Amino acid sequence: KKSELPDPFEKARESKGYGEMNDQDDPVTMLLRHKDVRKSAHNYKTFQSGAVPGRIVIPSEVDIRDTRQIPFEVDPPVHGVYRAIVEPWFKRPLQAEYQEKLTAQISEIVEETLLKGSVEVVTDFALRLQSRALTLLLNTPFSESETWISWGTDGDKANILYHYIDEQIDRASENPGDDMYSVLLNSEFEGRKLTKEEVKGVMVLTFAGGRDTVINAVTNSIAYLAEHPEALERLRKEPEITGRAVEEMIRYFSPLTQMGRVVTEDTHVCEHAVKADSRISLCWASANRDAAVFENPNEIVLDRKVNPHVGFGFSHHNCLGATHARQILKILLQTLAQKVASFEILDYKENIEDLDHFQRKVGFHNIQIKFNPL
Ligand code: HEM
Ligand SMILES: COC[C@H]1O[C@@H](O)[C@H](O)[C@@H](O)[C@H]1O
Repeated sequence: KKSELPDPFEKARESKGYGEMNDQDDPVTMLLRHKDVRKSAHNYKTFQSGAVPGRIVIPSEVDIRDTRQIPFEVDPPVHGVYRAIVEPWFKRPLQAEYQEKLTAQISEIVEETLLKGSVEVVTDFALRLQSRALTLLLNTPFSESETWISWGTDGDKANILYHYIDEQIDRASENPGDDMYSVLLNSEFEGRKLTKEEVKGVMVLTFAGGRDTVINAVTNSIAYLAEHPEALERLRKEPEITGRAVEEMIRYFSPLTQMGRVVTEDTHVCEHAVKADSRISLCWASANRDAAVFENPNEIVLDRKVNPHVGFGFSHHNCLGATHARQILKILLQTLAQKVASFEILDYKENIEDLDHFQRKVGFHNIQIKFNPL
């Protein structure tokens, strides 16, 4: 029914192993099989991330930005050095105290929604929850979330973000405090301080990498719980399954469908030739439905123990935001289980990704849902 996300890649995954799409006259070969997505994600020499800024993104962003994202657009061994700088900052959501503040934010927004009765989840719920949670990760004042909410859910809009980041970098530059900007400006890369340009590459990536993905993860979870009262019930009675429930939702929703790489030399994948200087994609969504790897791949098995999903990527570039994202979803699932009796989906419109030969439901442009109290 309505919460379903179908697998548009099945026939091609099983028959050829790959697909094609056009994106700004820079054509893509999509890798669809779990085995191949892993081998290719691991093999950075042949399939590289350190390209012209914006080239590995799909759709390509070469025409809307010049700044290199870090560590996203850097290859090992330099990748490892930058990643070691920011990785302790990204593990902060594992702290008790960070989790209490996040529990209070999510709990407050769930109570407000139970009072309003019905709400438009994408904007009134998911975007608010994501913007506020992000203030904990950046360690900025709560109020900064109102600016981010205003941006909503593309050359001129892009520059709104880039210029905002520059202002923040300059402000922290003059008056160092404890926010992520100040921490990055004071960090060392091989015995010297990071430059503003490097900080900008971390921060643009931090804002852009976690916005849409989190908003869809949150929204798709609510949709799914709305149509599956038995799942809401298991989560209430068996809180111990919550962690595995979150991984299973990231596998099935795969909020980030694919990511590109640039092919450095002539080579083959599934007996198919790919020429140097072209792009492939690591199609995480398809790998996460591979019937050679997952039992019942097109359902949510709420307590799945064996779950080698690639929803957060694989090997070198595995998602730094995963710790933050996981805590958001763990807490959300428990807050709904302990406070909401059931839901009704009242009206919706689907967000379909145009991938040329493939049309992929990634979530909802909007969906109106009623929450009833327990
Ligand atoms: C459920 C939500 C999320 C999903 C599904 C997701 C998914 C992914 C995926 C698949 C990658 C691999 C990219 C690649 O191979 O090139 C990735 C990388 C990354 N994500 Fe996320 N992400 C999510 C949330 C976040 C959040 C909230 C942030 C930050 C606030 C974030 C920051 C990053 C960063 C910095 C990387 C690059 C890591 C590196 O290059 O070493 N993500 N993410
Ligand atoms: C790992 O994902 C990072 C990317 O997310 C994309 O959706 C952004 O738009 C890109 O600029 C880039 O940050």
